[PDB]
Amino acid sequence: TDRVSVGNLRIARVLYDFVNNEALPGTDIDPDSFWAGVDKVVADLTPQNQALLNARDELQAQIDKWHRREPIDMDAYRQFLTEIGYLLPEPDDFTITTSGVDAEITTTAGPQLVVPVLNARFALNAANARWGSLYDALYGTDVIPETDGAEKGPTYNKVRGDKVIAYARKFLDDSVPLSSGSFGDATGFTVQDGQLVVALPDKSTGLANPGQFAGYTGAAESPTSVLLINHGLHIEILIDPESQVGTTDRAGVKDVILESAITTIMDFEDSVAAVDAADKVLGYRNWLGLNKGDLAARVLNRDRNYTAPGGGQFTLPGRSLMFVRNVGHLMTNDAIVDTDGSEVFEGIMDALFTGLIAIHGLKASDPLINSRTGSIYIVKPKMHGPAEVAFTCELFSRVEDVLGLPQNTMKIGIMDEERRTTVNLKACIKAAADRVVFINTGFLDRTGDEIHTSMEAGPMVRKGTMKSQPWILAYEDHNVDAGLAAGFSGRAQVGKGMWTMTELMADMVETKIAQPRAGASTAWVPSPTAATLHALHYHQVDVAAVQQGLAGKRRATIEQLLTIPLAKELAWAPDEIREEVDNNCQSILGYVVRWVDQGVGASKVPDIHDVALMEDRATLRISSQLLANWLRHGVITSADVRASLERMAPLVDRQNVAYRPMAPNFDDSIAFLAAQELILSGAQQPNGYTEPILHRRRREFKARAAE
Ligand SMILES: O=C(O)/C(O)=C/C(=O)c1cccc(O)c1
Ligand SMILES: [Mg+2]
Ligand code: NI
Repeated sequence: TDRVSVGNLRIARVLYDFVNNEALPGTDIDPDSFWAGVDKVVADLTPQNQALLNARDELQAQIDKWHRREPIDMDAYRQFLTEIGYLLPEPDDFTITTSGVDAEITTTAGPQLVVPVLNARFALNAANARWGSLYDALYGTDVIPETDGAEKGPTYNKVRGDKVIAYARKFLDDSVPLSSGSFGDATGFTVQDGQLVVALPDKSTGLANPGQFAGYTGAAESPTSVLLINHGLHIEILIDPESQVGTTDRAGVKDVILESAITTIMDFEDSVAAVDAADKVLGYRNWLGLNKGDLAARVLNRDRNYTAPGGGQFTLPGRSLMFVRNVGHLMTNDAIVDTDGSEVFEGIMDALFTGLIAIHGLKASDPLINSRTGSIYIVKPKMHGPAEVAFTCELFSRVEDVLGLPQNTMKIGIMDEERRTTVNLKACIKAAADRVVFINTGFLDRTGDEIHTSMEAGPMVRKGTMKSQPWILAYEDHNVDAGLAAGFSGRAQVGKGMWTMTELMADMVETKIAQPRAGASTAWVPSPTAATLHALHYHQVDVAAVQQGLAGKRRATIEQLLTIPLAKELAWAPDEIREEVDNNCQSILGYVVRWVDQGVGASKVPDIHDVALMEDRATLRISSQLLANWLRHGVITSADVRASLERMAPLVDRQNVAYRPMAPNFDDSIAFLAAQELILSGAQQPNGYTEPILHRRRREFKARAAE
């Protein structure tokens, strides 16, 4: 591969050209001194990046030996963990000082959307998911069940449409109540002397809380829409008797529009497959078009115009406020190598290049696309403990100097998704006291790190049992406590994890309310549709109140956090073990095959119960680590795993279209071998991470497809 020499670095030409021709134009940064900054940061910061990675292994190996050397004594285990410096002293109370953050993060509680940056349409829809149609969300999914009468089909079904309408009217009643009567019986809306007036058949009523009236469009005496607010989220009733739905409605309502994905995370990490310069350029380019505003497949929303209750004009943001998730400290990428052929740390690159690109979002498009307060929002995943957070800080300060940006311009969304972070979370937050804009429980990764850390102690409970183990319940509460106690209320997001069941929206609406009821001012959804249905929860839960009631609680002990999810003796019949194995192998195989063969890093994979699951590297990190733990402790044999992989593989072949089967020549299929390796090599991956194998096998496939 052809490279450009800058100092000690050899930069892949496609990446060199991309920065110079596309990313640097318009930033007033001088290209020669940008690259000089790249060279200088790489050389100054690569050693400690590597030292931190060595500390991980050195710590895991001590813990390994300790478990090998009989009901686990917690007091001894605490003190060993403290002594090897795993468990560090909790610092004294403090308050974060992160300033210049936008209202969508400091103040608004609402859904947060994660989307793979390499898919421009997905990324486009996600940036546009700030507003979404409630009707579409209910008509298109199973929130409205398809009992007799209400089935979707080729044409519009009015029995279903009616239930959609009745559902939305009750949401209005429950969110923006009338002084008397129900939106179900409304026949019209007008604005009289700056106040909302709803016409019932007998009388007429106003709002039980007139402050919930935020504006309108059209003439005040028969507006084209009425705009409400509740818990800081906007609700827009679209009024159009002319339209098909509008004609049938007792008040001519066409839709209820919900402000939904308040912020969106454009993902470079677990939900994309990017193994060289060609791949990273594609991601960087899409991130560039998002920040310049001209990304198009279909284009980015402009803000929305309203008339205030008094008759003046105002505007509301039409776009999700955009985070970008960089990769973490682990991997390297040959998009840059040095003189010796050593690859450059990929995370360092993401900070330089996603940060460079982000500057366009602070500046007028073609009107400022992203942060009006002047911040750049970078999620930093998969950090292990407070020193690794301080490293990320040091990297962002050095990249700011290279880019010419005020110090602390680059904010950090801290993932709490590694065990050494969990049990040191307070010190991890303090380590970023003036950059941190959220903490979030990345429970999937956190579950993979739970299995790997304690890989030597014994067999683990089944995957489906993890969700209710004491360590994770402690971890979710301990994350809220640490957030609230560092002054996150009004300052930074307290965020929880992802709903993976992409077609079970009835279930999501019924159960995911637990997250705001637990004091989380945001949580993760995988589609704009799911963002819309998840907004409902924030209208029913007063997260501000919930957080206020939780201040000063400390609800998890370090003992509970350290409670390893060991399986109790002989808990499983032959058929239950088989199901776990089979299921784990199916999901692994389904995800890996599109990863290695097509470069898709996030796939909907049905499971053994045919539930469609949105899989990314974290869910793969759980399934691979679990089977490696069962294999390590004799729960299954190597014959079982190879048998199960061979069994599930044709099933995966069948579920797939411009695609290459894995059966029957398993030993020919790079995708099959990668899958096999994740399991049989699983205990030897650093912290169970799946990237090392996925990258090598993706690069392996790319080379084969080119000969
Ligand atoms: O729990 C975590 O560790 C975490 O980071 C979650 C994800 O990245 C994610 C994104 C899309 C789909 C999915 O299933 C998971
Ligand atoms: Mg994660
Ligand atoms: Ni309320």
